[PDB]
Amino acid sequence: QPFIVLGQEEYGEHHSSIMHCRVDCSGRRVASLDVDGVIKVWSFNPIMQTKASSISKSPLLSLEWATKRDRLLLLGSGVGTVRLYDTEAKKNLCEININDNMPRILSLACSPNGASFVCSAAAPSLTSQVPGRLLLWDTKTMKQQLQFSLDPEPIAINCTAFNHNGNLLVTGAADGVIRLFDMQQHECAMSWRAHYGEVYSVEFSYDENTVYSIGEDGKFIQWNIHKSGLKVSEYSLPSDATGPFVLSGYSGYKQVQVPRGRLFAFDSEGNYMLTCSATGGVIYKLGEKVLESCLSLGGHRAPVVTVDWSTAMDCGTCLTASMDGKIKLTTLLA
Ligand SMILES: *CCC(=O)N1CCCc2c(C(=O)NC3(c4ccc(Cl)cc4)COC3)cccc21
Repeated sequence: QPFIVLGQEEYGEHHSSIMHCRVDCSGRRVASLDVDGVIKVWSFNPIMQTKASSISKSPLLSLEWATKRDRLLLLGSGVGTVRLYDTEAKKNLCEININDNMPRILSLACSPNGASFVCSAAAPSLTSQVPGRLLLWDTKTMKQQLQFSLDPEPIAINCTAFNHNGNLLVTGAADGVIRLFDMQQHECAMSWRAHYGEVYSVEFSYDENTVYSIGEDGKFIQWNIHKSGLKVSEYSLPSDATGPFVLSGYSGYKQVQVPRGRLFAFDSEGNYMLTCSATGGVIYKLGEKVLESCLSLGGHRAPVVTVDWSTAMDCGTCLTASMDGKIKLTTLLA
């Protein structure tokens, strides 16, 4: 048994399907966002306690904790704006407008060294091949530095992740292409066709020899970071890992969520991966053509649509967030 389950608790303050829930860099605060544009900042250790609440007038699409200033939260809107929110003072410090009408701020990533962040800003969704941009921001001035050219065409970037030092940024796009940016030369080092359909999440492996991706074709793929488009391993996930995520009644009425928040998360050493399913988090060991499901966290009566996995004080915390607005917090020890 890789993990002992110490407890499962429920955070139930959201009354709408969850878009995002991320643990802060200190491993002690959650920021969660639902489809009604309600932001909650909450603690869970030693008890569940709401620290900040606010309903956005404008639609909110993305959420990223600052890396050196634990209390600062970046919020991306659907109206071409990035907000810097102080969770301690419970006030907006900054709102900045993105030029052109690429109003959809789909992705935010803070550099590990705290000096910069990137955001993707996309046109409104009409086809899968809507134009998008990738912007680099300086945290010290909160001013835009540059925009990365995207080849062969401007395209919506769905997901972004920095490596440990912050010299590489991996991206997944609506055209199914993964682009790896050198953040010192500010250029595309590497790009390849990763998925048939949209890329939903990307991450560096612990050892950073590979990047992991999940996409609309239902595939979980591990890529060789030294050889463009060369697969290390590849699995067909069950369909409820990638959606679309559906909550029905007997009304004829249903809610449908295509992935927006992170579809996978990893333990501190990247040996294990948390994924969505209809009834809760499913954890796999990373290493059999059929992938090795070793722990099911359960506890959900509606589809899980986004996950996180945080480790602090030698104790792991799994977030599983479902379309009923419920967030299950499962405590795992090695
Ligand atoms: C948007 C312009 C503005 O009104 N302010 C006032 C307070 C915030 C701010 C900063 C700033 O806090 N810069 C940090 C920082 C910003 C964003 C993140 Cl994600 C992390 C760190 C640099 O250490 C604080 C700078 C300039 C102007 C504004």
